[PDB]
Amino acid sequence: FHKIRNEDLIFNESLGQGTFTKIFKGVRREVGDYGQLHETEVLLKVLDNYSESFFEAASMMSKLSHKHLVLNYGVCVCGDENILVQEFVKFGSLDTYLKKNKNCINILWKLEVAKQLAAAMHFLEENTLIHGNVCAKNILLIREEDRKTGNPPFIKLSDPGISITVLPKDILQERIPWVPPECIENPKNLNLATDKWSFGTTLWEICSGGDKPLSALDSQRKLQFYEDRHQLPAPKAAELANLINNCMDYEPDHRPSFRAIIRDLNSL
Ligand SMILES: Nc1nc(Nc2ccc(S(N)(=O)=O)cc2)nn1C(=O)Nc1ccc(-c2nc(C(=O)O)co2)cc1
Repeated sequence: FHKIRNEDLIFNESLGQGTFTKIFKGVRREVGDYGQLHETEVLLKVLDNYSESFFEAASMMSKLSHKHLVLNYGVCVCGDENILVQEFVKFGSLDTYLKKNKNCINILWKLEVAKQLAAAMHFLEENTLIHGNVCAKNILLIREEDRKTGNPPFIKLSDPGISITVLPKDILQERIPWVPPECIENPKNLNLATDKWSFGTTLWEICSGGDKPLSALDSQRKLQFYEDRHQLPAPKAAELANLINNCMDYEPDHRPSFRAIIRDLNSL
């Protein structure tokens, strides 16, 4: 990663937290193209020991440029804290957007977002790179739909974060049902098939107005939910329900490739 100086970063408002990270909007002073000076909005992700895992994952994905993958500017390793400096996306995380706009999101919008997300996962699948934390909070909305201009919404997938292969078991349990059954029994089972399961969970989120599946269940009950091989309920808008269940297959080898997923998406 390109190294950025603490002196060139200004921290502004907190935008929340993630798994062992705090999120801030900020401004980076930089020399850009043609030597012009810029003050650029940036997203700063701050590691509050786990630093190696967070930066390795973001790094390996930033080796692959793609229109549906988030852009990382570099890191700030100055001082005491370790900071990832990332493009600032105008409309934030999808999960809060879905909740703040539930009454105005229709199947055409959902299918366009599902197709884009699958296009990103297909690209990762072809490059044999595992994301490991596909969820609606990690979908960034770049631009909203404009039914005037007929322009569709546009999303990007955010960086993987700390790998489930190093997170404490009780955080992994709280991430059920995004983390697949085989990773709960062993996080070292992390595989390309892992992302197919979480992709199904994310389609469920996309269809449920920002509800978190199984949120009423405490950690012990989430474990028992996998133990009994339950599936998620079909959302009220059930147009994607079959795809969701096809993706959340308890047999990882039976989960369909993202090519087949895309073909299935196109058939609607
Ligand atoms: N690049 C970027 N740009 C913006 N912009 C923005 C715009 C508006 C708003 S607001 N307040 O008006 O709604 C908020 C933000 N946000 N952003 C981003 O990466 N956010 C983000 C942070 C953390 C996570 C995440 N961490 C985990 C984990 O578990 O570790 C799981 O997900 C996911 C996404």
